Amino acid sequence: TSPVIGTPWKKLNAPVSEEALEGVDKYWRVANYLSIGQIYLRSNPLMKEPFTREDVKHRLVGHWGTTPGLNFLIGHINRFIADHGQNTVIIMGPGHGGPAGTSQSYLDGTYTETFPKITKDEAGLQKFFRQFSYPGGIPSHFAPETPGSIHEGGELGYALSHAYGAIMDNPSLFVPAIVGDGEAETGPLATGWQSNKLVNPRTDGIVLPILHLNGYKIANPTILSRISDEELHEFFHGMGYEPYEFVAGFDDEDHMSIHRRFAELWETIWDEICDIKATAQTDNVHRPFYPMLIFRTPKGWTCPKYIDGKKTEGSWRSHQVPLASARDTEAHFEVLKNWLESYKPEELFDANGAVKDDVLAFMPKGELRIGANPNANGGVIRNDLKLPNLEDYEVKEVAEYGHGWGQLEATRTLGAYTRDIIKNNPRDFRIFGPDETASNRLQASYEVTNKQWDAGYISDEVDEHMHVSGQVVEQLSEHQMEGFLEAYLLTGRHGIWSSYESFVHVIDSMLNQHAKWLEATVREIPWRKPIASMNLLVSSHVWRQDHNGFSHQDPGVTSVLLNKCFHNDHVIGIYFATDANMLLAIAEKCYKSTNKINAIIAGKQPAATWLTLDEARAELEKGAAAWDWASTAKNNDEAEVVLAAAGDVPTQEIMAASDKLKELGVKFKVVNVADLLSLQSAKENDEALTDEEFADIFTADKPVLFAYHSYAHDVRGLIYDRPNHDNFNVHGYEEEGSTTTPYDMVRVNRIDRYELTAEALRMIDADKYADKIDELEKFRDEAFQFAVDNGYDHPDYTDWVYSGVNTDKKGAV
Amino acid sequence: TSPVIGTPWKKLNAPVSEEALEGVDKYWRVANYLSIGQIYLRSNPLMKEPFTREDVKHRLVGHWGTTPGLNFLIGHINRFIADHGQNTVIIMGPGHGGPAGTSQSYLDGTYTETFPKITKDEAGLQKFFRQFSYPGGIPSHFAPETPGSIHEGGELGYALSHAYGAIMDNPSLFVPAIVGDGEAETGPLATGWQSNKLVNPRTDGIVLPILHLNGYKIANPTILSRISDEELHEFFHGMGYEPYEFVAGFDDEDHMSIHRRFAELWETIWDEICDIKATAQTDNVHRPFYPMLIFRTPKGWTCPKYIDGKKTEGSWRSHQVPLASARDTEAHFEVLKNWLESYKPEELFDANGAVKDDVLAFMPKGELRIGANPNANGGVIRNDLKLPNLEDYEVKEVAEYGHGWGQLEATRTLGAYTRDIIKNNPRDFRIFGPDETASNRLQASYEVTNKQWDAGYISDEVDEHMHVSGQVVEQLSEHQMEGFLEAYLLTGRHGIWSSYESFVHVIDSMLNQHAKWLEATVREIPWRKPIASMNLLVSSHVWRQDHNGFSHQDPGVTSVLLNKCFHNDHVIGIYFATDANMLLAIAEKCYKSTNKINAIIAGKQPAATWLTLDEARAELEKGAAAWDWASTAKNNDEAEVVLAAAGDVPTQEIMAASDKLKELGVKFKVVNVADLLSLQSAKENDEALTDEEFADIFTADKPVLFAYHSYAHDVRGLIYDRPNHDNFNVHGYEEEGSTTTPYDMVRVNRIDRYELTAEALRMIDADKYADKIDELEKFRDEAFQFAVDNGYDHPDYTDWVYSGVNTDKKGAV
Ligand SMILES: Cc1ncc(C[n+]2csc(CCOP(=O)(O)OP(=O)(O)O)c2C)c(N)n1
Ligand SMILES: Cc1ncc(C[n+]2csc(CCOP(=O)(O)OP(=O)(O)O)c2C)c(N)n1
Ligand SMILES: [Ca+2]
Ligand SMILES: [Ca+2]
Repeated sequence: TSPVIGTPWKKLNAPVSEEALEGVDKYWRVANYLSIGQIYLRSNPLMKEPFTREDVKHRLVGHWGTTPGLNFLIGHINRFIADHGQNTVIIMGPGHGGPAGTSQSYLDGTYTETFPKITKDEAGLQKFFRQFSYPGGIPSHFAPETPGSIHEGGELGYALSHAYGAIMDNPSLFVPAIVGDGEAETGPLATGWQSNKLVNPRTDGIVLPILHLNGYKIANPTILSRISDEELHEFFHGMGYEPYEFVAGFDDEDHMSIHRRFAELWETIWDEICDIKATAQTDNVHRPFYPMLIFRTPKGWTCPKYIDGKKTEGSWRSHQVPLASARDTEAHFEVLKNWLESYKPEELFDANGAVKDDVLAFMPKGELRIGANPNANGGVIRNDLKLPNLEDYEVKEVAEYGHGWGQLEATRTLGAYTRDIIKNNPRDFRIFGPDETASNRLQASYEVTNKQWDAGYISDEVDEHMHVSGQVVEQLSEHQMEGFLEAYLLTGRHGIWSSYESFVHVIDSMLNQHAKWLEATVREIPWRKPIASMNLLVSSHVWRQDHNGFSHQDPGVTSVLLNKCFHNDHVIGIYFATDANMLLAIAEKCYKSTNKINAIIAGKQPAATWLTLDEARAELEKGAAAWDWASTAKNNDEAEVVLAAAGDVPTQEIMAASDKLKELGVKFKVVNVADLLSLQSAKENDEALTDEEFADIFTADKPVLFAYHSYAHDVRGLIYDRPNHDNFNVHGYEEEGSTTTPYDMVRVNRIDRYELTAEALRMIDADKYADKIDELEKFRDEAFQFAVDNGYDHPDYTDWVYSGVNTDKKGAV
Repeated sequence: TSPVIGTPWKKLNAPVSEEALEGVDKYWRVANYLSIGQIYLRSNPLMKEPFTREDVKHRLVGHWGTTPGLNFLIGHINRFIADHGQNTVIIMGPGHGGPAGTSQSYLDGTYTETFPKITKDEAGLQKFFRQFSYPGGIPSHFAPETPGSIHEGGELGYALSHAYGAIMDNPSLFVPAIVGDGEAETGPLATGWQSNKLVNPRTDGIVLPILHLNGYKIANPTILSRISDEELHEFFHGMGYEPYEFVAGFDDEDHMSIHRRFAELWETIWDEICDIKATAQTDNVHRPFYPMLIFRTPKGWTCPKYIDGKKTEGSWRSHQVPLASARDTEAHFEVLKNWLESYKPEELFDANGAVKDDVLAFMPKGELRIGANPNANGGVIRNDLKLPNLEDYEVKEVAEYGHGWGQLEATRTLGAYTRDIIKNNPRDFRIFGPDETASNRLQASYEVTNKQWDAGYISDEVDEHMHVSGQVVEQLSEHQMEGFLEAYLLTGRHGIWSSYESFVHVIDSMLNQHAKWLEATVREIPWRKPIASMNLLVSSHVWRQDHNGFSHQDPGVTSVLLNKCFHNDHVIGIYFATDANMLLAIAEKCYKSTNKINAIIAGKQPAATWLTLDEARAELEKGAAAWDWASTAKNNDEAEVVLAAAGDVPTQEIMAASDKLKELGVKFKVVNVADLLSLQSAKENDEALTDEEFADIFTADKPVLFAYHSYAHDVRGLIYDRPNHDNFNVHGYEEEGSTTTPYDMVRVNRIDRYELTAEALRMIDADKYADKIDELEKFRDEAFQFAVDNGYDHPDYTDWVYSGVNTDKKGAV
């Protein structure tokens, strides 16, 4: 569970010292100066004579606008951390403000501790300034390469769901979440404000949202800066906050005076947080109004007010570079030089180029430093889950009654296994669900915990399995669920979420950002220790969207995830739970894994169980397997066709086609694929099947009928250099279906058992089996018309039980 | 331009008549009866003796919970439309309340007009009940197959961006937008409330958001129903609404009394809307507080209160079916029978099984009916745009200086063309951007229009090109931009939006829903006429994300769009603008198209122009072409290698590699691909290249080096059955890059000009070209060291001009 760090939720009980605040102003001055140097300066970081256009970067890249306001907040937050001993992680929503977070880490000393070549002297500063957004150097954003970051803020919107995930089961943590006012325009951010109804102030930490109301985005004003101030406070109050508002920088108020006003507001806010935390030790059943700060300052604060007659400070024009180039003209260079001198760096750095002791005496120390706090590198907190014995959850009936036994709903087995994970690991594992945890059948967890709910309660007739603290959280928002789990992982904990397959797409771009975080981490950030994997049960899938139809039919998250499988990063798993025992084999592997996104595609509908647990774990190891017990062919050379499947429903249809083919005396081999990436080119992926193993499973030269859960294009793109790839006939989802029967869903996508029997026969010998093909094609129409006449499927389809099941016996019928 | 329909914004000036209200209660009762019949009954719709379990559907599919609340609001909306002659489209947020939208259309008489077999008598009604969510019947949701729908509501979240897009430039239209309280938990819905700062009450219509606060989602209460009522009102007021609340159904109040209170509230709300509209004719520069309605009623309203001892009315338990089976026991069947009787259908239908005249005398007639209004079938409003002459925008320099001339920023040309489309079609065409309109270089439109902004103004030094009415809209939300445009198309108008390439994935699931909407329509909804296409400029793309790095590098919308290319639907366009002339060629074609989603991938960075407009149109017709002026091989059999490209940057790299291969004496053919689906299997796609045309462009047997803009997996899966596909060496984006130089971006993805020259030589004869290959690989290293050392790219990379340009002539370089 999360460490208790420092002395949490302690009041100052004294005014902030004049000396601490002179410190904060020096910090702000040197952070701004560092921030400008990074964007503008390729050499001569301290402007030693002569300081010339020659010292300016050729391509100016970086964002000034947000930066001075981030520097101001971070200096004040550092002062606060130090005075109070407060366990603090920031979330920099405007992550394009990267130079604010690298400057922080440089100033707190974690930069040089982590990057020993970047030294606390003039030569380290020259390197520091040059490498920023520079080839061979470091990103423009508050990237994973920077100590103190758990949130890059490149794709906007996710600041609040990450802040709130972070504080979950983390009662000593405080998260100042800085939210851009443009970012507050996004849908994910807008809903993220409401997270305060889903945390508990005794058993979780505290989020202080800070709206960075600097009044502009790239080329527009922001909605929230331009509505009435009274509508702005009502909005936040309506969302369960106590809004406080600070305005500064719009007139000639001297900076010390601003710091004094701000530190005093900050302490009042903090007193209120401390009251909330103390009350919560006694009463954590009535939701408080949590403070939030409206921080209203001019965008680009402290840069030149006007440049070439254009308003710059306090404008969208300051967004990127306020001085657009300083290499082109003498006069532009001069504006740059005067801007950098305005911070009076000769008072901030010693003759050696180190920042002075009196600039940083106010800073926190040790693990309370923003860049050093372990919650910002949660891999160092994460330990292996204590897992229950996998064998305890096995579907034992395959071993007793045969392959293909039963009508289990597979995800219930993951339900029972996860419940015992939670029991063994209280406070370290969460489930999230956009109002679908019971619908995906994970509700066995309610035997040991509850849905966490901190809005009103009204009656034991409707409020079941909810309590103000619990390890399951639901809100109808894929953004919140994904974001909450991401940050729970990044702070060193574990969990799973589930979603209807088609709506996983709502968060494709979040999956992309988390994959890229992981890709960068495993490639070049070895100090950022492995975090637990983001595990996503993809269920209520395409083939069985019973109550819903066409808009709910989209298994293409497979396609999106394939765009993050390069370079042997291994940060993606794509799995098809063939049945419940395969689902156990996949879950155990994913729950042990670290630094991945695992999509575990599994059916919640009644279905056959194909494999014993031992057989599933053996299959999963390579990722695909022949099923000798299912094949009529004695070896590869004798197979007339390969019947291959990935997905619980494709496997069902392939299995049923295999019984029909057996009846016709066909010789064939059955293959099952459970890990999509086992099929990937062996030269791109050093964990995939070797060309030799692949040819052994699929044959060097027989026709391969492959029934795929998602879009056929996935498999086609993947196997393009594999032996025998030209003999693959890949069937998959084809954008057909509606509100219908199970048979009809497979029929209209050409993947039903009958069509599969026909296809195999056409691939073997079309003229010879022409009458058999024609009669299967007619039966497809007879079975559809049966569904239309009757409202349920043909008994040939529903009553089929694989020939492998002992239907002579007890409870096998 | 939108039709002015009826007599808009008129007050009643009298109480609603007791008679109109008895009609509303009857509508409510018979719509409830029709909704239950659809969910539960396969025959005997009027419960004629004997009425038994045999009349009940074997599989109960559908959603009751939201439905009686929808039916109530719709009866009352129907009374209001009749009484006022008000041009009205509803948005059904809880689109799973399909039975209400179908019930509505059956009642207003549109269903029988559109579906003549579904008659208004017993036999028609039996068919109506049976077909609902049933194999061979109609969907579970308010699908495009329903008259009156322009919003399915399958994936929740979009009710409000659609409502607001629908009213833009549509000053007589009124949109009651019904939003689920669960749906309001989603990111996209939460930011949609803010659209009231982006519309104008004189030049646009009026949305009335109606929060369907029934207290539950699937398995949970809802946040907004369980916070204090005082917070609920502050929240809506802080977002610029005047909130009004109605509560009913929680006690024994009789129904007529509920209807009287509601009609009175509705008229008061309406009078405030009429005042807002009348004031707006005089003062439209001060934003009003727009009414919204909080409609708080028990979920499942009017179903049995308890079933089997469980609370059902006023519970999440009523979400799907409140009575889970009505075939299993006599007792359950009996509950269904009593629930059906409780509406007294013996008073609602005549002996013929037609709904009686007194039930519906209060209803609206003609084009004002919810099902008949042309805004709910915008294709009948849409006319072709008046396009300016394409040749006016041509980059003429190619014709004068040669292929490869210049350093134009291609999207500026589209910007100029779009400016004059707006000028020629004022009030009929819009540009949307998530704060990226000027960034993607579409700003020439500000010469004929302005960004629409209805929040505060402060100063002409920051407020440029903004006006309270205008044809460009920006908010930093891809869900808002896509949603506004969708509904602007669905109501018969035109436009375009632009996005950074990587952040298109934010709205992948909106693209999916809209593509499924177009798929169902082109397949089987001939009466829903063609709407203009959803055109998306995808720019600031992966190869040139200069200010930004790795989070901004993801061209994978291509891969998402390929999952919607089946069945010859032709609802997807995927285009690569090779240069500004191809961009013109693509745009013209997109702007003329209907019933599509067009992705237009185009570069905003400085780049060569390859083609004349005539050549670009010619290539685009077929989608791919050989470039004979660029080839050294005289015909195919003499080609040593084919150099193929898709995308402006791949084309640039290929062309520079081709100048290098010329110098080495190599004989090669150069191919360009502008339309990705030109490559699709000719069995799947009847507009694709036939295999002959394909083999003729790509050769039947020579090596094919293909530089692709996006992920290589796309192209490989597409061409899996094409002749010569095994000889394709496809390079594309590979999840590498950071904040770095143009050359470094292509190098690290193995698609730079030097690596491509090397791959070409490896493919022809690795041993003969060993030295040259080795020299090319050393130079990739040297060109990167030069970027690290200097901060900009090697003059060999930077200074290259295609040998096809006449550099002798004065203005060519
Ligand atoms: C989802 C998403 N869309 C678009 C962008 C492009 N973008 C980068 S910065 C920015 C403006 C951000 O403004 P704000 O949230 O106000 O930050 P600030 O004024 O502090 O720099 C935009 C639109 C993005 N980064 N993320
Ligand atoms: C984006 C999205 N996620 C999940 C679902 C699954 N879903 C369908 S209905 C529903 C509950 C919605 O409740 P609400 O908006 O309160 O509608 P109502 O109570 O009026 O039936 C959910 C979660 C969905 N349709 N869309
Ligand atoms: Ca801002
Ligand atoms: Ca609801």
